[PDB]
Amino acid sequence: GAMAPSYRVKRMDIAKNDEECVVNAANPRGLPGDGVCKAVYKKWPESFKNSATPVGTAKTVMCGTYPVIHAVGPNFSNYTESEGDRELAAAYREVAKEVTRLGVNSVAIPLLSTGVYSGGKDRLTQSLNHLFTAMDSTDADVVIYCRDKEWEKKISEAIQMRT
Ligand SMILES: [Cl-]
Ligand SMILES: [Cl-]
Ligand SMILES: [Cl-]
Repeated sequence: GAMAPSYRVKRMDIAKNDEECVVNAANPRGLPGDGVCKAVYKKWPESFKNSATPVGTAKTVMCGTYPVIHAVGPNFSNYTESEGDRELAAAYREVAKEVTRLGVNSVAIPLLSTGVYSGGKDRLTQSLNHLFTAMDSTDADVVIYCRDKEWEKKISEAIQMRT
């Protein structure tokens, strides 16, 4: 565990993270995909061997000894708000189980379902609160990766608000 488990946010490519493992915003079929998923495919392509997994689940594949936790959030184009919310919460609970099982002291994580799976809605708060619900009981240092300066400010504010 981390000596004083923390949350942090950084505005940069999660493929350049300084953590002991990464969470991919995966698609269910293990395809190279778009956005975060494509950056993860480019950096850790070996981790896409048998990475396909259902919506609401996480499957870890090693790249060398570096764990890639493929977490499949719902595409809010396809899911109802209600069902999508349930699956988005579930994907984060499976991420917490994987981070715990791996024994890492740190994890790089994107906000699931906030990009091409957002259904064109702003899901910063929805996605971040499900991240917190899942990860608060873990003792890993969590570093959230985002690309927008205003999302960085909002994520940083939400972290600092809880102390
Ligand atoms: Cl960058
Ligand atoms: Cl997404
Ligand atoms: Cl972002």
